Amino acid sequence: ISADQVNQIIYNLHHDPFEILGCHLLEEGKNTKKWVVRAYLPKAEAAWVIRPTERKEDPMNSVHHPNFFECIIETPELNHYQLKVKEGEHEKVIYDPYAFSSPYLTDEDIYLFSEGNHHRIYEKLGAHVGEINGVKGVYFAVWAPNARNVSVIGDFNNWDGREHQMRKRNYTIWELFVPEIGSGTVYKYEIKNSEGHIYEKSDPYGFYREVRPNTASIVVDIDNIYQWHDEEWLEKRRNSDPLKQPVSVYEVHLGSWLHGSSAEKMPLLNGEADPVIVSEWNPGARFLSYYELAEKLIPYVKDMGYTHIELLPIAEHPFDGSWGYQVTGFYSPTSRFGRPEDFMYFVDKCHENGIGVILDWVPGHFPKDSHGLAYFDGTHLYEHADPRIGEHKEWGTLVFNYGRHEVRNFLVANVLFWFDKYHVDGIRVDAVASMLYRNYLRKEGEWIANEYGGDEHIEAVSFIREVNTLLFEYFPGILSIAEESTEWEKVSRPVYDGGLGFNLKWDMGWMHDMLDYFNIDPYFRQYHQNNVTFSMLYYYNENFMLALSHDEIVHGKSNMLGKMPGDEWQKYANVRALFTYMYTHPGKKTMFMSMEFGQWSEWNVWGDLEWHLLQYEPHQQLKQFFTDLNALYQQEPALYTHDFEYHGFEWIDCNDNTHSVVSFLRRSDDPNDSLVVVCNFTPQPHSHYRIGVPEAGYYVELFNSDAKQYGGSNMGNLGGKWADEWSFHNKPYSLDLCLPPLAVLILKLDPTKVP
Ligand SMILES: OC[C@H]1O[C@H](O[C@H]2[C@H](O)[C@@H](O)[C@@H](O[C@H]3[C@H](O)[C@@H](O)[C@@H](O[C@H]4[C@H](O)[C@@H](O)[C@@H](O[C@H]5[C@H](O)[C@@H](O)[C@@H](O[C@H]6[C@H](O)[C@@H](O)[C@@H](O)O[C@@H]6CO)O[C@@H]5CO)O[C@@H]4CO)O[C@@H]3CO)O[C@@H]2CO)[C@H](O)[C@@H](O)[C@@H]1O
Ligand SMILES: OC[C@H]1O[C@H](O[C@H]2[C@H](O)[C@@H](O)[C@@H](O[C@H]3[C@H](O)[C@@H](O)[C@@H](O[C@H]4[C@H](O)[C@@H](O)[C@@H](O)O[C@@H]4CO)O[C@@H]3CO)O[C@@H]2CO)[C@H](O)[C@@H](O)[C@@H]1O
Ligand SMILES: OC[C@H]1O[C@H](O[C@H]2[C@H](O)[C@@H](O)[C@@H](O[C@H]3[C@H](O)[C@@H](O)[C@@H](O[C@H]4[C@H](O)[C@@H](O)[C@@H](O)O[C@@H]4CO)O[C@@H]3CO)O[C@@H]2CO)[C@H](O)[C@@H](O)[C@@H]1O
Ligand SMILES: OC[C@H]1O[C@H](O[C@H]2[C@H](O)[C@@H](O)[C@@H](O[C@H]3[C@H](O)[C@@H](O)[C@@H](O)O[C@@H]3CO)O[C@@H]2CO)[C@H](O)[C@@H](O)[C@@H]1O
Ligand SMILES: [Mg+2]
Repeated sequence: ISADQVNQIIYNLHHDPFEILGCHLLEEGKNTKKWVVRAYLPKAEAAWVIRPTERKEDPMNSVHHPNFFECIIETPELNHYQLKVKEGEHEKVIYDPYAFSSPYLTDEDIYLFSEGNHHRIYEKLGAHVGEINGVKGVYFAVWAPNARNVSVIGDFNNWDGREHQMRKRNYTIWELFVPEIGSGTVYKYEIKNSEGHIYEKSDPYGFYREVRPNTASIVVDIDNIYQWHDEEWLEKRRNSDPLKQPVSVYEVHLGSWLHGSSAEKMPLLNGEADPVIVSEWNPGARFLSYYELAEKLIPYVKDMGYTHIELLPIAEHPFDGSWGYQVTGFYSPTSRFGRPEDFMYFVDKCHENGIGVILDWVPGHFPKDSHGLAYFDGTHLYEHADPRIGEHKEWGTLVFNYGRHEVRNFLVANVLFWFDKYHVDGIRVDAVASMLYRNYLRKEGEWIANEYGGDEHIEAVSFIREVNTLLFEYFPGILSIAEESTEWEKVSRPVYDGGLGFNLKWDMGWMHDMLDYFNIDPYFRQYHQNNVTFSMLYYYNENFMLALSHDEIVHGKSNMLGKMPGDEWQKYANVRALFTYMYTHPGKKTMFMSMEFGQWSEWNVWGDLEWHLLQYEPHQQLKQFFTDLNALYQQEPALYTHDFEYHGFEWIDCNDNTHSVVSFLRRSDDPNDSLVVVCNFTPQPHSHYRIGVPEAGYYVELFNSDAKQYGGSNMGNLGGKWADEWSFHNKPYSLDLCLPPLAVLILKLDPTKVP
């Protein structure tokens, strides 16, 4: 390019910057092609073009002007790229603002969609505000190969779609532009199918929806509703290894943490809206908005000292009772709690407080609700047609045909959508086994094997590995967490080593062992010492997340205090002990709302949490305890930097099962960071209990769960103890401790202390 062309851009004299900016073909070779990407980034001193699916990065050179950049690349096709932009000392990664000339689908868009590789198909399918033939309007587009006709119905045409019949393209996608309408437009797709029957359907790629039980889609100008502020956060994420950082997740179901009065409107960000009543049986109650939650949930979480919030699903879902796990609008956050901008606001604010957001994501199945994807075009479009692989009969739900390109594309792009438009920091996937196995919840004669006669679901595995490959490529530094409950190997290991590509897996065995353990009378724990110690045999085969989730305090399993035997005092001590042992055991951490203040009732998705308990000491003491434990978690690198390496953990002694006692070390880079952890899992205190340590010195009591201010009896070691030249559990020096009742001690060597 010439300097005249650049100056036209710089001084706002150029007629159409799309001629010059963005990606442009220069020439075609035998094997490959020469492209140039061009960018005008004011205030940027440097820029690169990332080709994350190819694992490459090229620098852009300033050209004719310091903020005008060109960068030439040879590669056959250049569909997938981002720009990294440096502005002083900060860097952001973003998609090219000049990627798409026009709002309609190009040959290239469609071609890619049909291979199932259009990672930004959500820019073209759905409904989008744009200009065509010189008029502002909305472009609508939908995948429906076998429909006989489709039309767009909505507010703008009194739900009569005769003047709004869509044009079928390439035998696959229906489109229509509608002028003069824009964002706020309420709409659906009238579809007539193969056999003449005419249903009405929500937009699969819709970005907003009416409040349930209504299902019409709404048009959103998704790129012009919210200003973000989290460039710093995103940069820190992109450049860090979340595996070597503290991760304590507060697990939350938004619709049931706290409610408000239906007697008043729901405040949004600079706006307000009608209240969403929580049930016809609790009509005085309303949901809080994403806006109100950002004001209340975030400071609560920040104070408690959790590093993350993990949401039960928030994709639009029609029945509160599914908890979210049965989704019908994959590409819209639920309208229960307000508008997309309001959720954007929530995430921005989590980030402003250095808290990340993880989203429960539901790619495994969808419900038969007819407004949704089921039998979309009058065929088995999204779901497989064989019910032996396309239904989950016990659940009454449909399974996506992962081998069908446009279906795979729907989900792969959807995951990418949430990181893109909503800036989220990770995902969790429920019940991965449901995807992996071709015989999941099926009995003999009722399922067909793969082509090699295995039970493995080849298409599902491919899909999961694509998801995790792309996600880490486009957004490094994120968390992809899996619950998979069947010994399937390498779940949280890399795709190149034949993993599924998650970087964390819920340790379900641990959970079961821990809760089964704590549930047993203390006297009898001596027969079950192996619940404590078993986990560490298999531990290092995966990067484990230690979760005590929502699923464990429903369906008459009781809340955590409920599971514990003994009187009220012992009940609380068992919680402190379990959770202190959890925060010291190797792994990342997850716990669910209400666990942190001792809720007695099981979690009930139809009400909010029993917040009135916080007005009584025991609950407040327990909440303080969790506040201090989180604070310690974050301040003690031996507790997070080597979670997944041998160096990080070694048992001191776990053989005194008659007293249910176990002891261990945790380690970091620095040897002065090493911790001694001593657990006593019965109400019997111990007066002169010797533990072996590896070095002489004063060991400080860093933490002691029996402290008075946590509800404990206040037995302990008065702040620390001098080690002895006295060999024990195979170590040179040793400690003669007071072990408090149902308690855990965390001690650290202070090598700069006065003998
Ligand atoms: O996260 C929770 C919380 O945990 C820790 O603090 C708690 C601590 O673990 C717990 O034991 C207690 O400690 C308090 C204590 O309540 C106070 O009384 C005060 O203790 C002083 C004590 O009054 C003095 O007697 C003096 O102790 C002397 C002993 O009297 C001597 O006999 C000798 O002790 C030896 C003992 O007799 C023998 O059996 C031998 O085998 O071993 C002993 C070695 O000590 O020497 C001591 C040393 O002076 O001095 C005490 C210190 O002033 O203060 C204690 C510490 O605050 O309650 C704590 C709070 O609930 C953790 O340290 C906190 O950071 C953390 O917040
Ligand atoms: O007049 C045009 C033709 O119309 C009819 O064929 C249709 C099908 O009925 C449609 O449902 C559609 O099917 C696509 C499908 O959408 C797409 O995913 C892809 O399917 C792949 C699949 O991903 C892959 O895993 C493997 O199974 O192979 C499949 C086949 O390639 O492609 C399908 C077929 O193109 O497309 C056409 C066109 O609308 C009619 O039956 C034809 O006889 C007729 O010529
Ligand atoms: O200093 C006096 C005593 O010190 C030590 O007692 C310990 C116990 O060994 C621990 O088990 C624990 O006691 C708990 C007890 O386990 C729990 O069930 C509960 O019992 C209370 C009860 O709630 C209360 O209403 C009434 O029954 O009194 C009981 C108290 O004895 O609560 C206890 C804690 O308050 O902690 C104590 C104190 O550290 C020591 O072992 C005893 O020899 C000694 O007498
Ligand atoms: O004040 C008018 C009216 O508006 C609200 O209902 C709207 C719903 O959001 C929506 O479902 C849509 O209704 C259409 C259906 O979606 C469609 O499938 C088909 O059956 O036609 C319907 C319109 O005739 O739009 C309605 C109407 O605006 C509100 O909930 C109503 O109670 C209120 O009376
Ligand atoms: Mg309530």
